[PDB]
Amino acid sequence: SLPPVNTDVHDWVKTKGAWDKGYKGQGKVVAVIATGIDPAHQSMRISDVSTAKVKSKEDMLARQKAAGINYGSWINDKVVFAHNYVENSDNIKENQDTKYESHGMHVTGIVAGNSKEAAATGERFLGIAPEAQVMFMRVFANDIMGSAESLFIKAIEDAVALGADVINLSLGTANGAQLSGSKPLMEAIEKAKKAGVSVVVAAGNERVYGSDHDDPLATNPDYGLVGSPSTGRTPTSVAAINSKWVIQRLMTVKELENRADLNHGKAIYSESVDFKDIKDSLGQFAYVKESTDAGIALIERDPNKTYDEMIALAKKHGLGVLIFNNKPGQSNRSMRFISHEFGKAMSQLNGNGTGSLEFDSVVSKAPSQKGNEMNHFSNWGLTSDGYLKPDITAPGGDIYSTYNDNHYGSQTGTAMASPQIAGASLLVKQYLEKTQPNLPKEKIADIVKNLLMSNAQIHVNPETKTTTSPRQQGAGLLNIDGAVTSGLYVTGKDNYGSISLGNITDTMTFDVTVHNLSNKDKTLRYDTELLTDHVDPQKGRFTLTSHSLKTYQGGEVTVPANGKVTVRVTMDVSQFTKELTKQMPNGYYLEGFVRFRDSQDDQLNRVNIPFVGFKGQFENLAVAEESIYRLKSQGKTGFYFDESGPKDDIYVGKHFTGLVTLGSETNVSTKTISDNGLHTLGTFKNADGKFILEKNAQGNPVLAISPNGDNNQDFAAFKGVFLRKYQGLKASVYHASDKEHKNPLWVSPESFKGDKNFNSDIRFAKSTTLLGTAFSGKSLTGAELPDGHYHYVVSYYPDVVGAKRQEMTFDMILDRQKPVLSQATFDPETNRFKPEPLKDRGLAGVRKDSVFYLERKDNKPYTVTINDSYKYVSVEDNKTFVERQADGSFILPLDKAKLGDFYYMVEDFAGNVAIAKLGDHLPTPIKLKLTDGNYQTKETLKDNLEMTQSDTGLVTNQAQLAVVHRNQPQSQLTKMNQDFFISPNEDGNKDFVAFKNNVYNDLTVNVYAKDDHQKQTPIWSSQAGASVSAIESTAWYGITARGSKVMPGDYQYVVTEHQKQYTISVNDKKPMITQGRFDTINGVDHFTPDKTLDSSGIVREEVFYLAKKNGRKFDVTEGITVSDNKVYIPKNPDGSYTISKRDGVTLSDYYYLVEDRAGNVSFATLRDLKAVGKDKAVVNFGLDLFTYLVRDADGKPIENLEYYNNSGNSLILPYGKYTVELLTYDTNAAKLESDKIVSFTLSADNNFQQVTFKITMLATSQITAHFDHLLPEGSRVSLKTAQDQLIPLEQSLYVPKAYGKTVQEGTYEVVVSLPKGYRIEGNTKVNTLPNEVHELSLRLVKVGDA
Ligand SMILES: [Ca+2]
Ligand SMILES: [Ca+2]
Ligand SMILES: [Ca+2]
Repeated sequence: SLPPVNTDVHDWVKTKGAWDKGYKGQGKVVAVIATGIDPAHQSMRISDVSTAKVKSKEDMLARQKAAGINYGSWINDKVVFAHNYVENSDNIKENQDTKYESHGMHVTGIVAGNSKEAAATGERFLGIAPEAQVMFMRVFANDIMGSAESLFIKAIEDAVALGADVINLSLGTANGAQLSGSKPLMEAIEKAKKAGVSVVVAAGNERVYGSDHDDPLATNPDYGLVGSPSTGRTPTSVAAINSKWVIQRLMTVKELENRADLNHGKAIYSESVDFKDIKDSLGQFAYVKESTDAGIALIERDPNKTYDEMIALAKKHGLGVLIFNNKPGQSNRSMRFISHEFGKAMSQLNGNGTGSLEFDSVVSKAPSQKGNEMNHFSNWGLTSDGYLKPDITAPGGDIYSTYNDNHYGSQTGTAMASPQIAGASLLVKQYLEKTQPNLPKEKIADIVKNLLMSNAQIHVNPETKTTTSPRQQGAGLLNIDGAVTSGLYVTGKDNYGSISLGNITDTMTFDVTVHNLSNKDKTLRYDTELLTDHVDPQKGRFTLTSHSLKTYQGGEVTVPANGKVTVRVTMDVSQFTKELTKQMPNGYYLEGFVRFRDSQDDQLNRVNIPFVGFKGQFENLAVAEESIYRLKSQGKTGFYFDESGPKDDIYVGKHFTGLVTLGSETNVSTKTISDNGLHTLGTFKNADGKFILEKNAQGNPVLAISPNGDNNQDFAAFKGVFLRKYQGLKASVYHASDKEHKNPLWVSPESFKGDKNFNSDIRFAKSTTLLGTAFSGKSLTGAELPDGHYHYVVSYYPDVVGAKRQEMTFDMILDRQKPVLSQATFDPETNRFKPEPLKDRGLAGVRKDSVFYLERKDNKPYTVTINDSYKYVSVEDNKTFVERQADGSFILPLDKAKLGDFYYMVEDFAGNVAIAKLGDHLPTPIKLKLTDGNYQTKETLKDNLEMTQSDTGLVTNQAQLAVVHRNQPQSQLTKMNQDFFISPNEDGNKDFVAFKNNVYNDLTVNVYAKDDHQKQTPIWSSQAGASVSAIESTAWYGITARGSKVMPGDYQYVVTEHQKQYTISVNDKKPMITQGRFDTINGVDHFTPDKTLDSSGIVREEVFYLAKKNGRKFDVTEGITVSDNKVYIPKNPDGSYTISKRDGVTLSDYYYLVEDRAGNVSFATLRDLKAVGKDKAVVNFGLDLFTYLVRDADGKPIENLEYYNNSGNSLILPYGKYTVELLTYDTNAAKLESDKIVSFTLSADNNFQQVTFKITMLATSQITAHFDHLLPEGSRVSLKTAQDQLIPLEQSLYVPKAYGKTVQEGTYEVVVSLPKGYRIEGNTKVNTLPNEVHELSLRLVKVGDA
């Protein structure tokens, strides 16, 4: 009578086994944290509310009051609680086939669907736990805060507090660590486990390292991408397998209805990125078979001719393009007029004649072409710190579940596999509460997981016929019946359902424990299967399939009733070492399963445990791919490097480990107003515009910089292809002579951490540039390091405790000296210009010499290029080069230009350019003197000041900041006799403080913080040779000696029997523009801005409109300067500005500009300020060094939010008393210092309120205690906090002598308690630094009583 239950998944995962025992999920609650839900769906129902946890709306209201939750609502007997956490509302339904799509709804159907009504297959669809209640937390990623981790934490805490049994979380970041995830998220998950809550999370959908590019290289075995928080020990990580059955629109051939091997005449068909089958049919067609692709079309796929040329041929001959595969048994290809592909076997019988064809509109069941195969995108292990994740597998590919408005659809992902496990966890919890009632809250989540893992069914790849890797499937495929029928689970030393062995040498030895929850003894027979990765011998890449090595018999073991037994598994793996070390030279995985079964019958008591070890040193595998310079000299190739283009082309957008720098062209006719962007260090532009890694006379490349301020090769920064997650990355400089790298001359002020360049899709980068590692040729004290041979060293660590520090050394030259131009000969007979043989002044060496003249185009020797897309202006010399002859001479074309109009240019490998204009020394070869015309030089700031007695002597820069154009505006020097405030942002306006009929000697400029009254320690000081003539030597740009920007605040700038002290405030906070007022007098509009110490004071106001010219809001004029098309409006005597109508100017074209005392500029559209009514007020909320709720005078939250000047943190409100409550903020990166609740009153007198939440920023560090020898049995290592708390440290998995943790920045002490007879020698104290790794080397010293 009632429709049949679809069992496509249920027969596979064995759900009936628990359902028959009475475990359907009644009395349980599942919290689904997802995108959206339709709580009205026919599936969202329970059979009996008498046995349910939340019996009514009143029961939930009581739960809310007791939990302190004054939001969210009960919806029905199934959806007992819902809230939208992003928007803070009860708008829980999404997307209000694509029309009804809802990820969250799909997910909810899988765990707890309970439809009474039949879907399109004629079957009703049920979830794993159909009688369970649902809690729905609507949380998702948004532009304002991408992670939304803080909202997911609050949702987790709510679910636990309101009474959930299981939580299904889709949140995730690839390559998760087990022991170093975010502190508030890991704490929230740990409080859930303590409450008896199972936390179920998808593994992710990124496959392995390089999945969007190619298979990983056999030399790079750390390719795991399993995501965080699933990589946490507490959550259950879920991998996905493809369903054996698919429900979709198929293709029917009624004559082939008698073929049960061909799904009774129904076929699966595929299309490319563009779908055009709608234009062909909806819901009969005669087809015709073709044998040749030469002169509906039924055709066999051709390996020679493309899909395009097969389709085109069918159009020319006459209906449709039904392409059938040439490979038997193969799934349909992605093909990338109407066309579609389908199976070979299906068309071997379609091919036999001519007849019927019909594309069905309604979905139908079909066996999957890729069924019982691990999903291609399912995330593999290991964990970034080397633990075995994921934990288990469940069907996630082609899952048919609930969509909006009683609809249904198919979706693929670990996100569909996750609710299978969430549902199963509800049934196992219900089973343990009945059968093990004394098992406490705090222990139940670990046992639910252990039963599901041990009773899981081990997958065998149906193609290779080999056991799927534990790193891909985990413990195996979900078996619900086994987890509720057997009373058995398997554990290792750690008390977990899987074993992570650490490093392997010649032997694998581990202890396996079987637990019996039943009243009778069980005799099990066991064997262990050993596997490794299969490598393609032709490509030297991992195939991501396994190789079975050996099966070891273990014999029989008896597991006592209500008890446990422990066995030892020993395996000598040395016999395989030679063969496998050849294939995988940097080490390889040794993994598999210990399989237990009943000694009497094969079918009963099938329980198992996955294990994984690494043969080698997992902790010391390369973090960064070898440099492009080193790869090129060995003839090797990088994983992501594009080898196309000319020989040795290293275009900077390519993906490699190397050094980058900024280029700036040298012009001869005008000044350079723009740089050329970044380029690869050691590469130079050829005649075709391509950057080539050029060689010196010795055939080696040269890495050299010229830090002289001309913006051409001034610095060198690290760029890397990261193979593994890294931490504590920094750059350091040494003398080339300092081979041991003992005396650092300069260290990057900051340290870095980040992800491996996994490149799962186009959004994930294949390489990372770290501009923070830039070396500009200055020491730690900011002194100029002299020209010479240095070593630029990039050091970093893997995310594995005990790993050795890794480093990449680059030989680098500092050379600030232009090459030598002296003499040349010129032969009037042949026009031969012969310069003196090439010589460089410095160590870099001359790379190229050239000759050019200036081509006059449009009566100018230069070209002004206007890039409207970036609103940028470029100016370039029209350089026309003369060919260099084999003997190094040049034949000057005198018809093109006169002898005196030729330039001779010499450039070194460091970026130093010498240019001589032939003709500066002009009135058979005639001798000709050459000198550089100083064309390449550091720009100099306009100094047209005269210092009078009244002046303080303090100088600064001034520049008009742009609204439209992106060119660096003209800046000039100005006096600072008032408003001693600076904005160190290098925009040309008040960026620094400097000192200018007198004479000064021993000039000494020093800067000290506010409280340094005794002048004890300067933060910055001037460099040896400071003069009143050169303002650069005394200019302080709001930085430390190490080059870091000083924090906002006041400072002592003191010039030195004379000592001139001056207090300078630093602030780059943009001014906050208020709405002002608008009035219409005699038809003409009027704008009256609001009248305004602390650097927020306004020094100048502007009102203007941007007059559009030549399709742009900016103009370029020949001095060459770039300007905005600003038409100014004068201030009226009362204080207003007349916004008089102009023939083509609107209010959105008008602006109000303000400059503060610090030189920070803000501007706003007049139409934006006008959006606030004459009666309304504005409030702004911010953090100073998130989600908020505003309530009216009554206490009712505000509705119909009105946003001011395009800010989601600025609200337009009527007058009245209000309250603001800070609800969430990232507790991981920030700490709140002020009140969460703020009262503010908006009125006519106070029509603009600023409300700030004072926050302190948080940083992390890594501490590792590394010992001499292994610590004796009984030793405890912990870290002592400044607040007297002890953090227990555990022996690292890969480095047993090391103990470490990722901690918040602060002071710590390594505490060690040893048995009698030992002492620890060495420092235990550490003052940790941001993103830094602190290694503590300690000695275990034997001791005796005196
Ligand atoms: Ca330079
Ligand atoms: Ca040089
Ligand atoms: Ca500035």
